[PDB]
Amino acid sequence: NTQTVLPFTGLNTPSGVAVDSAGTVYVTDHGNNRVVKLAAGSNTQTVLPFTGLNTPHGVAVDSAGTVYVTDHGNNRVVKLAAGSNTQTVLPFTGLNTPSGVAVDSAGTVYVTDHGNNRVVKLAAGSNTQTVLPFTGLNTPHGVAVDSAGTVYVTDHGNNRVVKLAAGSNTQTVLPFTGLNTPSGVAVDSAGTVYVTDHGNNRVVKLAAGSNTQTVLPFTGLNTPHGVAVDSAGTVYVTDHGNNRVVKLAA
Ligand SMILES: [Zn+2]
Ligand SMILES: [Zn+2]
Ligand SMILES: [Zn+2]
Ligand SMILES: [Zn+2]
Ligand SMILES: [Zn+2]
Repeated sequence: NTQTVLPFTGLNTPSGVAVDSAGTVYVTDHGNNRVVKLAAGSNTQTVLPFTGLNTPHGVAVDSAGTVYVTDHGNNRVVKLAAGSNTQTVLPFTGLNTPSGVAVDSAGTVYVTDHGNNRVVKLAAGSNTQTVLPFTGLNTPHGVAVDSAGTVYVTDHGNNRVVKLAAGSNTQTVLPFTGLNTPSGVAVDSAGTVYVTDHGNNRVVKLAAGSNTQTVLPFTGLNTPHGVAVDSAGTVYVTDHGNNRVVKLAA
């Protein structure tokens, strides 16, 4: 229940955040064009060996430790395997300012194509990307995917979070209320969905199937951007406006 600013150093507008299965926190550093990681309990960040990023936004990490980053300004998505020093460009096409990124258990990569009002996915090893059947989006921002392959997207212009069930492709608006420009989104191991309410300076959680949302006890947030949740329920938020990454111990 305790809130602590993590010992990242030299951050310039942290944006995206992810946590891997070990509790390591990965953060995109907008102004610095870099991605930094901090193991649980470590006080020493590591700068990942990406190169040539232009305002990196979203970050995701798969169960193998491979790191995926949206290169917002260069309209591309890059990845870095664990321990590797050389980034690979993913064969997405036609992107315009990709923002959020997520990866499922099969290595399929989901990207919110901000400027094109669409969400696209790309299986590992494939040369054809698939536009997902979301409807009525007015600029998607954050994306997350759960074990069922269900995809969650924050819809900037409609102040809502939408769910796409795998298979039936039924789109459902999650019953959040009072959102003001939802941005980041995450889903924990229980299926609970977390959203950064960018305009209201708060983080909100909603169990699937519930009409009770819970404001998480973060304090003094200024345009919170990214959110991630680890297996123990610890929530990490990038406080874009305050240049910090905040942890809330479960
Ligand atoms: Zn940003
Ligand atoms: Zn963007
Ligand atoms: Zn946005
Ligand atoms: Zn922001
Ligand atoms: Zn974002």
